[PDB]
Amino acid sequence: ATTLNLSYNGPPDTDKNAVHLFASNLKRLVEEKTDGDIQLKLYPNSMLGEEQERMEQVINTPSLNIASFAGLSPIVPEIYVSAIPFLFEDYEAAHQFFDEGDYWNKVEDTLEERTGAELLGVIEEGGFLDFTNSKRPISSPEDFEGLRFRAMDPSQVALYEAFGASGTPIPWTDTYMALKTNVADGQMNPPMYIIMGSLYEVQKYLTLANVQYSDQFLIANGEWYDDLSEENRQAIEAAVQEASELNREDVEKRVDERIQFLADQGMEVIEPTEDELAAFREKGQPAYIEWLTDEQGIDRAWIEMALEDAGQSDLLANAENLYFQ
Amino acid sequence: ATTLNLSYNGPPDTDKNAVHLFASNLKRLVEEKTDGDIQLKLYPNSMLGEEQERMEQVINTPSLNIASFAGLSPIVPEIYVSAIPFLFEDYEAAHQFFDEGDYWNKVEDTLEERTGAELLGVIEEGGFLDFTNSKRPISSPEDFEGLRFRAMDPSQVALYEAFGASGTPIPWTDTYMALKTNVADGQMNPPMYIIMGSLYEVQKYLTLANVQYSDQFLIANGEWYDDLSEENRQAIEAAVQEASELNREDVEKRVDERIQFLADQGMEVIEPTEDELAAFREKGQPAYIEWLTDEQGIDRAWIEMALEDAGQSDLL
Amino acid sequence: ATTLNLSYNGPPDTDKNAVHLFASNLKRLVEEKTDGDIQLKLYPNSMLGEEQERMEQVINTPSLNIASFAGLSPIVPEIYVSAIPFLFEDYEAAHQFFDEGDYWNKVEDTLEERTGAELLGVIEEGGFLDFTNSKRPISSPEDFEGLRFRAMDPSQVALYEAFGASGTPIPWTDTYMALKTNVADGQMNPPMYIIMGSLYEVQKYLTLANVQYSDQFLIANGEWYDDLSEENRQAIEAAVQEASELNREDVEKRVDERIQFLADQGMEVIEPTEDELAAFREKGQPAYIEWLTDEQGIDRAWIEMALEDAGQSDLLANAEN
Amino acid sequence: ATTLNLSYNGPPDTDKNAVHLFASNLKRLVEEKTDGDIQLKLYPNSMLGEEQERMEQVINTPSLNIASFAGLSPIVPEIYVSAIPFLFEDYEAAHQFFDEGDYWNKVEDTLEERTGAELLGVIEEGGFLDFTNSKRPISSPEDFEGLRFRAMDPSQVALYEAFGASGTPIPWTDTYMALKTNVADGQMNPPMYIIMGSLYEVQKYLTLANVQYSDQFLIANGEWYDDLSEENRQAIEAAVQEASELNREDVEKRVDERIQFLADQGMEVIEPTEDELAAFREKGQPAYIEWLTDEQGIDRAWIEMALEDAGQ
Ligand SMILES: [Cl-]
Ligand SMILES: [Cl-]
Ligand SMILES: [Cl-]
Ligand SMILES: [Cl-]
Repeated sequence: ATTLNLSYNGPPDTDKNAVHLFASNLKRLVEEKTDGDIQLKLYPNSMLGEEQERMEQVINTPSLNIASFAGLSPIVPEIYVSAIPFLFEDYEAAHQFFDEGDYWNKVEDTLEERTGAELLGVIEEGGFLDFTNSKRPISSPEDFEGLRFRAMDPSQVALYEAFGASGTPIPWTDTYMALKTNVADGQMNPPMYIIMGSLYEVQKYLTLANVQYSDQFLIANGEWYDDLSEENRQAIEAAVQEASELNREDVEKRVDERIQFLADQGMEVIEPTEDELAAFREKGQPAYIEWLTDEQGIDRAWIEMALEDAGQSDLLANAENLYFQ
Repeated sequence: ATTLNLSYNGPPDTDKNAVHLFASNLKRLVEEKTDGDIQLKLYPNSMLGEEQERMEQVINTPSLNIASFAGLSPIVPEIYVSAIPFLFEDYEAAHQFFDEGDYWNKVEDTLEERTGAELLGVIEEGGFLDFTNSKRPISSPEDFEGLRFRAMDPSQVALYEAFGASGTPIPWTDTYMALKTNVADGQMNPPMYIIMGSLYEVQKYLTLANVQYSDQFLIANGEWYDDLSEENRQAIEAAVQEASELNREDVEKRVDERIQFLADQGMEVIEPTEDELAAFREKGQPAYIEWLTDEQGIDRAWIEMALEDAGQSDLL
Repeated sequence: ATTLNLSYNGPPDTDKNAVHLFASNLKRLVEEKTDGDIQLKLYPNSMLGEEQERMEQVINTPSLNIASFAGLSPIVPEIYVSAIPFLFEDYEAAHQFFDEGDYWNKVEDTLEERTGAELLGVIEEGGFLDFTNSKRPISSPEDFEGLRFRAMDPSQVALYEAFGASGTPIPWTDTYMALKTNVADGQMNPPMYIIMGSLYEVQKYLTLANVQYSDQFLIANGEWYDDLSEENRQAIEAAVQEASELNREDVEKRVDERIQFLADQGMEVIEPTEDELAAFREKGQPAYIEWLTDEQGIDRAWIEMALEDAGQSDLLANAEN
Repeated sequence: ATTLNLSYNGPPDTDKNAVHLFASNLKRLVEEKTDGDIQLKLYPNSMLGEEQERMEQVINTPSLNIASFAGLSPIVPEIYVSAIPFLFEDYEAAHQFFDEGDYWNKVEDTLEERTGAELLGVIEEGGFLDFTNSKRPISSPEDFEGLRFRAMDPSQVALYEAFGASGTPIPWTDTYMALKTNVADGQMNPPMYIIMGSLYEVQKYLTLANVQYSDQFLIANGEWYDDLSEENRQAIEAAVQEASELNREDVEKRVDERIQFLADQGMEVIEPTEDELAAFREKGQPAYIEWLTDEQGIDRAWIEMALEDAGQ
């Protein structure tokens, strides 16, 4: 049998870490479906390295890695298109987007062309993203003015600047401390990570913006994957699909529980009004799309495919028009 | 409005050139669905160049090109997997393979990665491929031994070698002359091309092997295509699919009529027996797969993906 | 005439920022040698973004960027070979290695093939790298044991781990606070950066290890550069060479005074013994070279090329055997 | 030990095939300098396939291949810049260009980046290229008008068209028969190939245009090459350099004798004057450079780098 390392973030606690839930289910399913020929050894807590280093590991050694935007975006910045604010109207749309969409199919091939690595699946490990901060209630974009937010990656920085704040990239493993010591005022993440990182200890205000879909990415070493027998490759694919489905089911049924847990720990929870959500969208969405095409140089095809796959084919044209004089 | 060149092979006669049928329907459909914003100008009969040059043209200038294996295989040799002999039991199996298969998705992305150009569709422009020659009837693999065939591309060379014949690449636009002057004894193509090139004038023996699916590939310049608006992109995509369906329907209806035409021009037509067809498969198919895997060195993962698409995993 | 933005780290203070010295000289020289046809506008303080964002900007918009390993290594990890510990015995060895070596020429081509961007030069913006920390004096590799260091990029993590320390990547613009709040015990940089980031206010011990060459990388947008007239391209090349020379001259002259400044601010300055320096090298080199080949997937041809350029070809087989 | 196939065109006859001279010297020197660790098995006469087939072999399997423009140009069209008509005044100009030039270094790196394969050397296997045909003598660019030439690759098609001829790509191994049967009227190659393919039997007219540098390209599978030890890497490099220089010396000394052999077989030879060459340059050079930038998408930067390396 062949044993592969599987690295991911957060503690080996199923209740508190949806990525651990996925990793554990994947280990069980891979070992079963390959009749024990492939075994996974779990390395939680980002113990083998932070995001850049774990990408290097999976690209160059027979292993698996669960990466965030921090790991993947320097190599495939085209993933930024999937984080257009308010791209997905519901969970179903995101599922269809990643499972069958032409854009994501190309993202997968692009990662393989550039590094050899295989993007095997998209792990839902939280609900839609919310904001937290320690300074003041945030109910609308205007309330960001002057604040400094921690960013996972440059796309978060772009969003914060669109709202009047500033942003700084800080690794996940240093985010609690950054917030504790006021290096940053706030961050963004689904309830799952806000709980997992105990961010409620160092953040008072939770804003239910539901601005982006929460995901991480299962990556496999290319040489290993391509040398599998077809039988084992098909087994791995089925195991990934099943574990992915299990995570979607579990995350979605726990979102409201997790938000109420944050309230029960003392966080002040703000539910933006319709107008406030419209303001987040109008301030955030066209500015983000402009950032994609200008600073990030992403061509129209990449964006159009994604919009089609999500069911909002007109957002690019509408953003261009909003700004046309 | 923008006007783009569309280059392709064969004379601009829609009844004798299934590629011109496709190009003409595509032009009509693109102009309609874009309300004139995108116009196509047809450059038939390979007038702008042979296959390599036309690939260079489409890669580097806003334009479209319909390419054969000869033009595409040097850039994406992985397309050879789609030409495994007897891979498709019928037209429907081939359509599902290209329309839905994972392997073809990867081929499309690989072209764009290597050149920027976009592979927009797979044009069915003849029935399954047959053999012609000027030396003797061919009814079994053994009848190839010693003959020298014209090849479109290296994958045909491999197939010919599997049957004991030699093969050499010669452009389509020199194929009539190559056969007339006996630079080669034979070639392979669907009836459509055998008629189109008047090859029955210089070939006597036709073998209905139906050995490979006949296709060509619609390619668009990437810088142009990938900056189109959503409206124009969707229009072109819809036009391509529609034109592709119209070609499949037309080609499939006319295969038997085209064979009849060849017989009328004096070709001696052999329809191999069930047993002879099995022999062609049992010699040609595993030899071709070994050529893919162990001679050309195309990685197994590519091949296995295509076989899964085709419902033929058993072949490897 | 045209105007291009040039982004880089640190304040627009020549005395405290050798990258600003370079940017200022390059601005002056480019304007002069192009007879005003190309003008540079200076964007210091990393104001247009941290390292990843700025690489995206220079790849996709007509502009120039001065990038660190943090910006470039995710795209061209082959640059890690140039940071093998103690690869360069003196500044001159590094100058010829980057200016004309076959390895660096291939790195240049690799960046261009992957992104279109042009690696115009290697800016010397400090002396050789030293260590700082707040916990204890470091004189031998063993003194790293149990410490946690801030890393610019994964190559520093690998070096730390070779000495029994841990490493955490933290952007430059948050490194002072990471040290103040004890997220990390230490970091590594030449005296220039230790001063520029005021790290002496939050670090006590300075070890003069002189372990790696300090550089950053001048990158130009590809479409912009390739569309220049031949005259202007040559003018830019000349300006880059001259500004690079000016920086080498200034940085090298000022290393000792910068160490004096750090001592005067209260840092305890330690020079490892010859035995200890040998131990740093004997432990650091083979571990680093194994990291290049194993974890980073860098093939033998790449490492071989760099070692030949550096006059150190035997290190690869030695790290293997 | 490792036995690698080395594929190339033409018969295993040292006297009649400069590529066999090279391949045989390479085998000898590679096995000596690696103390037997690397052994070559020679496959002359394009036995393992024509140009396209062999390129895929070397890209994907441990092996070596000597490729022409026909094999390399679909993958690295940037090689077309090295074939600008009249780019090189003499052999030494060409040698400096390929040996030291920035443009060629970029070509080498580009092949590796796209395919993993390593371009180890530029083999001189004939003198500068000449024109042959069976229809009429060529002394003026206008003599090409109405002729149909065989092309190795699209760059020859472009050159023929610049002069008013047509061109069609036909593999080397079919060129003799294409000319015999008048599928084509003419072709271009150095005297070495005109002799090797017996083209003098099917061509009457030879013009010593010396219009392009004759080369082929030694390519090695990347996975194999870039994992070599410093010792074996330096050994292969030294063998390639030594064998390359042996070919340059032998080819250059034999050009005049090879031309005389062709005259002795009945070919009518025209040796253009400086004024005649100027007319070919005026009609061929500007059109070719425009074709590079327009149709082939090769940018100004690549072309100017090459012109500088060539001292133009
Ligand atoms: Cl959640
Ligand atoms: Cl047909
Ligand atoms: Cl310094
Ligand atoms: Cl010669």
